[PDB]
Parts: sequence; structure tokens; C-alpha cells
Amino acid sequence: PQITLWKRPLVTIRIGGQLKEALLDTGADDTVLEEMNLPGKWKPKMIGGIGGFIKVRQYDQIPIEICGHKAIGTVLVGPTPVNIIGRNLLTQIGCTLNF
Amino acid sequence: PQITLWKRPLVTIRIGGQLKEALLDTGADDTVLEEMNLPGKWKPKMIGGIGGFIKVRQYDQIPIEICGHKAIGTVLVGPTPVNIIGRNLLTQIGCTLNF
Ligand SMILES: COc1ccc(S(=O)(=O)N(CC(C)C)C[C@@H](O)[C@H](Cc2ccccc2)NC(=O)c2cccc(O)c2)cc1
Repeated sequence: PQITLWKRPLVTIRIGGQLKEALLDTGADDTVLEEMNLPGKWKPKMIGGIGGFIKVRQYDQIPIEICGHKAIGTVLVGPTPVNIIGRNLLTQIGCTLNF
Repeated sequence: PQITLWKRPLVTIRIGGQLKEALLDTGADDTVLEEMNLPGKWKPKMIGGIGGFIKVRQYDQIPIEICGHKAIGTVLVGPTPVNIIGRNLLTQIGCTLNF
């Protein structure tokens, strides 16, 4: 598909038995999801943006379905105001910018 | 161009005869540049990102040539971690996400 940018590029993602709306975000190196109690090992991390840093938990090799496309990789979980699909997963679903 | 996402989508912009590097950022509503001088009137504004809220200076109707494509619109100047081109100008240059 082609997604124009008149509005926020929100799409449906699935992680386990949670469907969420998330931004397809070319400005995000990593994928950042709102607080959720995922199973498995994790490591603490700090990530920064406008307004400063937040603390997140880094979970590796997490399968995520994005608009019906399968992805698997690192997801950061913490008190983000919005679910963010970053480049690590955008590449896996074949996403490009075009103009 | 078609821009893949294995690397940050950084592009050269021309703003006021100055060349800068900026990140094409679909997760940003607004275009936010690091501290710089721009001519004309501006308005104080606040914007929120992943880490909280910041104060910026809002300049309206500013020309920017983004990777060879002309835009004229609102530019926010303030303590963003990197220069970002947001949807307000990505739309002007006909940028879409495709997968
Ligand atoms: C290392 O991985 C990451 C590091 C940083 C980020 S990031 O989120 O700070 N961030 C990194 C960049 C700032 C370099 C990604 C952005 O697209 C961010 C996404 C967004 C949207 C709404 C609310 C919060 C955040 N947008 C914004 O900050 C934003 C949102 C709305 C209006 C506005 O003026 C700016 C993401 C991933």
C-alpha cells in the first residue's frame, strides 16, 4: 500500500493478544511500544527525543504483525505516549519513503 | 527518490542559503530545527515528544528546499535532538510511505 501523510500514519499492529495502533515512523531508529507486560528476558535502556529521555525495557526477537506483514525483532517497552514502529521493523515489512 | 530505511533517512535541506542535514520523520507532525537564526516574526509555542514538552519559536511561511523539492511552511526552532522534517512539509513535497 501507499500511505499519504496528511494524517498520522497509524496502522494496526499485533503483539500477542494485543492489537494496538502504532505510527509508521521513519524518524525512529527503534520500535517503542506503550507499557505492556511482555514475557521473557529484557535489558534496561534509555532513549531520547523531544523533551528528553525515557526509560524503556528492551525485549529481543519479539514477533509483531504490522498491517498483516510479519516482523520479528527488538521492541522497547516503556512510557511512550504513542506506539512507534521504527526502522528496525519498517525495513522488514518493505517500507520505503517516496517522493 | 525512493528512500529505504536500513539507514536514517537524512537529506540535505536548503534554508536561508544554508545547507543543513535533516531527518525525514513521518512520526513528527511538525518540522523542528535545532537552534538557528531565521528572519521575521515568530511566535512562542510548545510541543511534546517522547520525553516531554519543549519551548520552540514558530516561524510561518518559510521556504525550505528538501532534497531538491520546494516547500513553504511552518518551521519550529528549538531543542530538538536533530533537525526533523515533519508531515507538514513531507506532504508538500509529495512524500508517501510505501510497502
Ligand atoms: C532509539 O529509538 C528511538 C528514539 C527516539 C524516538 S522519538 O520518538 O523520540 N523520535 C525521534 C526524533 C525526535 C528524532 C521519533 C519521532 O518521530 C517522534 C515520535 C513521537 C510521536 C508522538 C509522541 C512522541 C513521539 N515524534 C516527535 O517527537 C513529534 C511528534 C509530534 C509533533 C512533533 O513536533 C514531534 C523513537 C525511537
